[PDB]
Amino acid sequence: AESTLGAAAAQSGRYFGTAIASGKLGDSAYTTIASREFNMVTAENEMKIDATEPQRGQFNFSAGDRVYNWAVQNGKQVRGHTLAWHSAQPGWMQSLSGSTLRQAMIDHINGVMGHYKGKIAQWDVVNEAFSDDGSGGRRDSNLQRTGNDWIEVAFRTARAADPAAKLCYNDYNIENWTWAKTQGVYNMVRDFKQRGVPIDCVGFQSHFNSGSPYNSNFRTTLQNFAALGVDVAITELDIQGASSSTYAAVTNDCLAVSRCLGITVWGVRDTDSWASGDTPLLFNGDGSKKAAYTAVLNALN
Ligand SMILES: O[C@@H]1[C@@H](O)[C@H](O[C@@H]2CO[C@@H](O)[C@H](O)[C@H]2O)OC[C@H]1O
Ligand SMILES: O[C@@H]1[C@@H](O)[C@H](O[C@@H]2CO[C@@H](O)[C@H](O)[C@H]2O)OC[C@H]1O
Repeated sequence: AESTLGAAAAQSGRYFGTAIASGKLGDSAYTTIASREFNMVTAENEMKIDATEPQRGQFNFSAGDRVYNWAVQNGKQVRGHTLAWHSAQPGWMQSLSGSTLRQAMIDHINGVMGHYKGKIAQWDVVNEAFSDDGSGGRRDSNLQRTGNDWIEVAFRTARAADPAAKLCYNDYNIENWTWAKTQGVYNMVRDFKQRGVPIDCVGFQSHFNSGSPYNSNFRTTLQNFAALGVDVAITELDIQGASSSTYAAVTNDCLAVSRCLGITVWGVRDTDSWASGDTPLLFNGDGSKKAAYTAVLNALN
């Protein structure tokens, strides 16, 4: 097996995943495809900071749990997304700084991971901490203003919180090997690995489009981060115009790297994409397969 994306990836030790939006689970066409094709689920919004801790010190896991439970009941594993981020913060957290803010970061990591303890295959512990200004440096958030070690502390906290889970750093525009952002992250992870900061994996969101095109040095990137001693994962894949060439290229990149755990596409049908107008996923609004679907399946087989 062979007939579906997740099974085919499973033949070679990997997964094929999707993002799930709880708001679409009452649509049987959505859940039929989702349930059938994928063996990994990420929650598109329901584990973001403002969804799990909207009030200081009180957690809310309902929408979270509805996605966690749907995935488990239909035989998939789960990726957690995401524990520490500059964006999607509640106002209470947005208002803090320095060590108060750092302490809220640690408490947030512990509350959320504690709730799903032992039930999450991978966690995006830190998401999108690097600038888009071409410098290669960190972003200038409230989190950075507590001190440069915030990322390190995030990972150490997360490790204590749930020893069972792989810990990922996750970002976008880090797929092109020659670009400054990529090299900034590569440099950071290498520093971490030299000093024993517990980072298990790196997540390449892999949003390909006109402002950040696919480039065949994606393979080089994956290989290079792998040699540092971490797993790599494609976490939010989508491709503007869904060319079959390019969907097969990305897939074979992952299949060439043995520390590449798997592929997640960011949505089930074109109509469920953050960029629906770009029709960048593997199923049409109909529910019918697109041409890229077959190319991904052949590469997997
Ligand atoms: O932000 C990043 C872009 O700056 C990067 O741009 C590519 C770099 O090399 C150029 O010769 C390519 O044409 C250009 O598209 O691509 C990735 C993106 O994340
Ligand atoms: O929940 C949705 C997010 O998953 C989505 O995230 C997108 C990821 O790529 C970024 O470059 C896009 O700008 C970003 O929007 O965004 C919409 C949100 O509802």
